[PDB]
Amino acid sequence: LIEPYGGTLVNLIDPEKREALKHEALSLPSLDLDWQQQCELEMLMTGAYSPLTGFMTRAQCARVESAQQLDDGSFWPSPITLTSRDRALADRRPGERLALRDGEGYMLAILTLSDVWKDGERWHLAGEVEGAALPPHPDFVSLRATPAELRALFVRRGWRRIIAWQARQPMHRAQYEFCLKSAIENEANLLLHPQVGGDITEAPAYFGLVRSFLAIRDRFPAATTQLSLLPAPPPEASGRALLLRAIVARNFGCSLLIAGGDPSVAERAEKIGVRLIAYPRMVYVEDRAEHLPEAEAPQGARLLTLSGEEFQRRMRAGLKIPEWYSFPEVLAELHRQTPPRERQGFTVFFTGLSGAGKSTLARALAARLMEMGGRCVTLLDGDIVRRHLSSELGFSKAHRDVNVRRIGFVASEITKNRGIAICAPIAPYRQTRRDVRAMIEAVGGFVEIHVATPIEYEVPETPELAIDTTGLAIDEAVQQILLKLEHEGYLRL
Amino acid sequence: NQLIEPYGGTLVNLIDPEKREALKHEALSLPSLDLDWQQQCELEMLMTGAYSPLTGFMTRAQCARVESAQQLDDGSFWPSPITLTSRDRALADRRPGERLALRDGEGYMLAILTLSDVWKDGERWHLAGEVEGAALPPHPDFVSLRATPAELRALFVRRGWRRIIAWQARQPMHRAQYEFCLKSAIENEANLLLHPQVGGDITEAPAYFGLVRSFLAIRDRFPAATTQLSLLPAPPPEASGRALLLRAIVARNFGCSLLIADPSVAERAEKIGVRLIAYPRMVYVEDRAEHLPEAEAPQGARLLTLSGEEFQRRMRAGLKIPEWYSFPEVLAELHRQTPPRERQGFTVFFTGLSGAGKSTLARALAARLMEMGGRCVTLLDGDIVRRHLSSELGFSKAHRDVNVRRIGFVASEITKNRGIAICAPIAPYRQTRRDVRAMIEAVGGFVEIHVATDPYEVPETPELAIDTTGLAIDEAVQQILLKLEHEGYLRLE
Amino acid sequence: KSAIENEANLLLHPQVGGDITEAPAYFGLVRSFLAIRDRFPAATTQLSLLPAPPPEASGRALLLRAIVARNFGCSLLIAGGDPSVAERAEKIGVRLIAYPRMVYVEDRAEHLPEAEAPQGARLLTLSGEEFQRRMRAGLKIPEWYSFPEVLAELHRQTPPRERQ
Repeated sequence: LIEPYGGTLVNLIDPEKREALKHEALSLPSLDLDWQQQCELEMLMTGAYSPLTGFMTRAQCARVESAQQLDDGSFWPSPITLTSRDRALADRRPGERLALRDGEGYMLAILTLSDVWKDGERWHLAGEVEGAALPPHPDFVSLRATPAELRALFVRRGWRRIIAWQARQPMHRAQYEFCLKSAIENEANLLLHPQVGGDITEAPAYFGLVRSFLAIRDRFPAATTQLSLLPAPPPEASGRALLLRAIVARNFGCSLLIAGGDPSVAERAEKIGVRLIAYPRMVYVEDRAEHLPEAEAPQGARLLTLSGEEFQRRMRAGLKIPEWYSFPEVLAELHRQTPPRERQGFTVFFTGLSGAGKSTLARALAARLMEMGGRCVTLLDGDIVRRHLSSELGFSKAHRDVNVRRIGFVASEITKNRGIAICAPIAPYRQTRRDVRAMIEAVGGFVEIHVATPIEYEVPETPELAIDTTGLAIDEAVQQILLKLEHEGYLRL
Repeated sequence: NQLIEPYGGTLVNLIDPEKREALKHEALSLPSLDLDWQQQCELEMLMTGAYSPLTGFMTRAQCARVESAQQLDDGSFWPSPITLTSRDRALADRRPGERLALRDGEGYMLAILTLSDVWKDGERWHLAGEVEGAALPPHPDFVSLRATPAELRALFVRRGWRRIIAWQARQPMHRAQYEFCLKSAIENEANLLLHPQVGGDITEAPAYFGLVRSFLAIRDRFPAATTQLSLLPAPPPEASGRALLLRAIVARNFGCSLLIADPSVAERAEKIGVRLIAYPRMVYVEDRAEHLPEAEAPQGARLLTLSGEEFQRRMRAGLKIPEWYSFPEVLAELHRQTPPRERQGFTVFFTGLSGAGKSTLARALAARLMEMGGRCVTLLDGDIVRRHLSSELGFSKAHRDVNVRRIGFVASEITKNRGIAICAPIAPYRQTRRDVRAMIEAVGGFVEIHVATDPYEVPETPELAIDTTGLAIDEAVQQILLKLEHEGYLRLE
Repeated sequence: KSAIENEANLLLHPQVGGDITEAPAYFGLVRSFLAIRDRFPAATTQLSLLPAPPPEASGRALLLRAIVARNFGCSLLIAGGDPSVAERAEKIGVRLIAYPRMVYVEDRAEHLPEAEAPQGARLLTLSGEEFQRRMRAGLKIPEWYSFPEVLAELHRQTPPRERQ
């Protein structure tokens, strides 16, 4: 079992000293970390970065970017540093002790300041760290191991040589099949170690990632495979990031690392004692009914592939996915997370002047869409919106802007949750619409309809539909927009 | 036989397109009444011939004379007062002779009423007089399925139909009603008209959509050459004999000579020319693999039934529904409309004093619930609610009590749409917390959790009351996952 | 329902004691629990093994199990398959609830303790002497008796004569 980097596993959390620090801190200045820094903190506090034992100092940081060493001259690929943009850090200085805490003022550790500087919008901090508590993680308690916890697990399991796969996205049949043979080929056990860092409201995407792993885990040999979470954001790809991950891989117990989705890095890496194998172009080889690395496929066999730009496409569109691409379970899960247009939520946003046949159109369009079922329709317009959402706003510039975003917000929740929301507020500023559209476009479908001809300030320069022509009965206009939705893909059988 | 002719002898039509432009013009210069959704139904029924010979709303004398001798001025038979109401103060100073513009809820003009009589009863105003129609209530939805008595009669005539049983459904049809219609039709050598009552508003009472959809779902189980589906624009009445006699009259005006629903009304009914057959207790007779009226079942055969109380219950709980009871399609459809608790939306509403523990619990509870997928979770608490819901709100008696409802509203939309909403605002008034609970309980699941660990007001009836004071977050969180698990709202693979 | 009724989490704690060659029957027991575990609420249920032979039934054995239940963390114990014992037990701080005659109540599509079933409802049962019989013989098992997974597992362990 490959022993920790530096030789011994760091642990910045001594319980004794713990009641200790909660104690000393009531009386200190405090920084509220953003979600990614708490990751970094947790990684450090927890030994993922052994031998490190505090955040690096501008000199140490600079010295990494050059010789890639610590003060020992020991090898270290990349700067571990604590940031923030709080304006309460501009008046702090070395020697001072800082309380570190979660976004909700929950106390994690005290930083003893080594160095303090700014570069760009944001502040950097340095110093030894003493930890009281780890970031609270109510979710996936079982699946979350510290490097120490995971190592212990490996030891009960009798494991020793271990390939790790530090996924940043869901796994289908090609990665699955390649992991399987990498593990047989290197006589290794397999650790599925998905990067999981996020927050319950700025970054809640990790939940789906975890769920897509839970979905296919049973496809894996039980005696040979382990699933655990790696609390960190995925890094950006660089030889440098890669070498760090190798290090945290080592600190977790793994002596092999898969990387994929040059001579130097291989070079250093197989130094720090972790062999990293690369992920090749996998092709489905129909003549053999299995995926192979492209270069191992037999001559003139027909090879079969499916791009992501294409997978994603078929998924949005309800198209057929080949049986050899992924498993039914994963597919079913990816569809519970991100539905086909056919089945996803969307808001219909009417814009124009108080030739507010807007309202009349909106009501009629509601009625029609209600014939469908499957998705619930809400009309955000008259009584409803006064009564509940802007019970009393003025007619100020910003008051109306706020309204408008108010409605874009409630709309976004309706659509995030797979409903259809229909809105026709007064909105004259391209910008404020642009924000509403982005808000809801993130979480589902947005269809702007610009009413110009008065179906019987700033022009939308890019609607989905512009009811253009002059004599147009409600019926004809309504139809015209059911035509858009039908063509845009949102309606259903 | 033949096609039963209209009651009174000839089919009323209060809409002369020849006088249509003149009416839309005259109206502009008139006082106007905006009708509620049910009066527009009454108007549409009258305007359209469903109540032939009637040709205007009855007058206090005529109304009184119906409740007595059940006659018109002719002395012809008429079961029940047809009358137009409004709860509009602007009606108190209006008088016979005046002409009134009748309009839908959005000021769309329908007809002018020439006032015969104007009087008040309790909370509402009654109106009387001949009616001249311009337009019918706008109905974007189910255009195909909506026929006027004249349109329907014309249809019947192309279909070559003569003798017709009508079923004026007010609720979905399962195998018993279906099987009994089939035999009533064979037994009376009649064609069958499924005529579900459909009156509501896109918001006021958008329940009819489900009703129609449940009919569309099972229509294919019906013989094509013998069955017709059409909508009957009206609210279901409240069960009476005059009322039942009215429905018989509108059944007659639509073309039907038989009505399923006495029997001294089957007395007056047979009289105006429409035979009304009664719906018996249907039982599933295993010994015959078919439903029979209870009194026709063989003796000592095992009879099988399923109350609505019990159907409902099984549906809300995920329990098995017999196969003789319904059809897969209808079941599937009733489940898309009203899901099992397992799968339906619900808000978790934390209440207590400040009540930072409230917020902490709420966030933890959100994280846990997010492990589950299927339903999306939204935390309506901190930044979120400020930013978009209440950025601008005093601390008034009525500005905190608007903030709360504000959040009950957004929450209701989340849950209506099958999501879970988690809220922990400051709310000290029972009453306001009751209104919120009713608002969301209408559309889904509401679970109050009273965190007990101006002047506050301890909840008198929470679902869960966390008392014990030495509680860790984890223990409390669990304690509420218990409440939810036991209340039925949780599910898993 | 015991767990909802007592506002309690649930611990499935099968007795597992044996040897790999004189007593290898516990493997199947464990496997029949693994088979149906997913039918249980995850946030509310735990499966763990209790290394011991099952005892022989006696008020005395029962009180011991209550004790080991307590030592494991459990404050409630189900017993089933008198006033004294209840008496002592609820002393040592562990409430033991008894396992009643469960009947399948077709009028309600669910099992109820016999005494809670509605009047004149048809009740449905299946003895073990009868289950075991149908299993040896390839006969039909009612859908309301057990789950497909468990059945499938019991058949991988002990096949019909047809197949043994």
